[PDB]
Amino acid sequence: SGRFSIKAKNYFLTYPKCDLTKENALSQITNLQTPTNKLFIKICRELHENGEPHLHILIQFEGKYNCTNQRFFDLVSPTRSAHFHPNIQGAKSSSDVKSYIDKDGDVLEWGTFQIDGR
Repeated sequence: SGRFSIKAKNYFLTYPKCDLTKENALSQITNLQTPTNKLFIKICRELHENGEPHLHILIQFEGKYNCTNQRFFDLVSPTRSAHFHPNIQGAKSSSDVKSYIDKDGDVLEWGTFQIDGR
C-alpha cells in the first residue's frame, strides 16, 4: 500500500563496501540524466571501521528531483562484471550540504553549488 518515491532537491548516494571509484561514479553520475538538472556534485570517499571501503556522494539539482527508482543510480564496475546498488537518500533543506561541500580534501568536485535564499 505504498511505493518508494523520493522527492528532494539534493540527493546522497552511499556505496557500502563498494570498490567503485569517484571517477567512475563521477562519470556515471555526471552521465546520469535526470528529469531536472544537475548543478553541483560532491564526491567524498570514506573508509568504514569494518574494513570496508565506503563512498559518499552529494548531488544537488536545480529542481526537486524524483528518485522513485533505485535503478537510475545503478552503478556498475567498468573493470568488473559486477553491479552495485547504492542507497538513494533525499536531502531535505539545510546548508549542512554546504558545510560538507566545503569539507574538501582528497575529494572530487564538479559543478557549482548555489544556496537558495538571501
